[PDB]
Amino acid sequence: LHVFLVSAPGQGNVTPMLRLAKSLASKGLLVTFSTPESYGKEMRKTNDDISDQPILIGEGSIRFEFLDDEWDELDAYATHLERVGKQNLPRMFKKHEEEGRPISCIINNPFIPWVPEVAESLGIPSALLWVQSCASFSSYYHFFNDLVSFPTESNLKKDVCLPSMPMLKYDEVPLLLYPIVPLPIISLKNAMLRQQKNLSKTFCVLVDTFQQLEDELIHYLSKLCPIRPIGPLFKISDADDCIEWLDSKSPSSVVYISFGSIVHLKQEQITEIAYALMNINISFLWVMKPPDKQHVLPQGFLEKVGEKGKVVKWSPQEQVLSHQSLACFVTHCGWNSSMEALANGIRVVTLPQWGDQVTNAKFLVDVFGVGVRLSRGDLEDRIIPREEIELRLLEVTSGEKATEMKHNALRWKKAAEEAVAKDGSSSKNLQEFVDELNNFR
Repeated sequence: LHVFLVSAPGQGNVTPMLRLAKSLASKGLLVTFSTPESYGKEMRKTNDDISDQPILIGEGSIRFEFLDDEWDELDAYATHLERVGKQNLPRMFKKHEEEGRPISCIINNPFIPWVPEVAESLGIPSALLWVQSCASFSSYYHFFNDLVSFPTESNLKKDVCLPSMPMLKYDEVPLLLYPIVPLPIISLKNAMLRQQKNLSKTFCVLVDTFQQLEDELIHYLSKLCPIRPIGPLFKISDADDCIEWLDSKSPSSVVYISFGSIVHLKQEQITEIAYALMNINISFLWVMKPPDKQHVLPQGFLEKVGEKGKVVKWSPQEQVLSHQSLACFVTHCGWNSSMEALANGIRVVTLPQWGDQVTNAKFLVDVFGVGVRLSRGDLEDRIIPREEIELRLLEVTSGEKATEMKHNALRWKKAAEEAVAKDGSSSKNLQEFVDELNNFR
């Protein structure tokens, strides 16, 4: 069968889709991957084996057919892209009809929510790849459908009681739904809400989580909405100095610090982390991506810290997280990174910034039981002073509850491995998706 996975541009939407693609191909399908060509050429330079002809995976194949951007020159770009996509996609699609390749399904992610309008037009089924938590999905669903009270301009600090979810404070709901947002991400709140509008065009929502993580909610949510938990995707389908340096340390001794490829902190926040690390003489591996302007450390930092500390510009993070030397993971709590902590059994120190990170942070600490809270996200707008950073790091590594949180972390590691086992929840869900596609045939 032929499925067509078009993703909005940008790292955090293209990579989760590719992971899905590689796994649908491994089950024999013919998976075409599309993205805006303006993002495609940059995809061509960084990675090879993508500028070419099909790539073979298992009994399946993956091809790339980048949507013609006609963009050579964000809210201006979102408009342009939608009109050009709605004009180009259908003949791209029929070129496969002419050539004997009738497309059996179209999968998008929520940051091109007009795609299912296309799929309805040309009679091709539409599926949605949701890359955030299921709490995040339920939040948007209950917001768009006005099913539960959320904070408003008139009551900005209101609490939110979603079903089969803990109470969320006003600043714990995903920030795209909070009323006071910058104009840049009004265009992101718009896309989310359009996707909830176009959910009625969509027959299946594939969620990058696993049943046991959000079990009671997925059972509630699935009666209203067609959710299939299929994650974590990074587990399903896949700096020597980093791992070499890590092998030299004792087990459960390195504080790992990484805020993913997008989050740049304020310099003042960087300075308080650095002095905290220095003050408590902990081992640490700190990823400081260079751009924004490039951070600077305290004078003599590298020297004073010594063999305990190591700052890198890039990390093999999936390899780093599985390493036994890690004592904990200071993280921005993006969903993929939160799952990566869970799957690998490592405690978190939550420093959420924007978006769903404030929701993931709450769940990491107060639901999943795998770490401590260091900040509350962008609406706090306070620099987390060194004293508190030192406090949480000792809490997460030697405090009264530190081995309790290690225990929860390992039980979630265990549960994540079962979801993707041959007979696990997520493997089954992805098979039944593939089944429904065949029974469309």
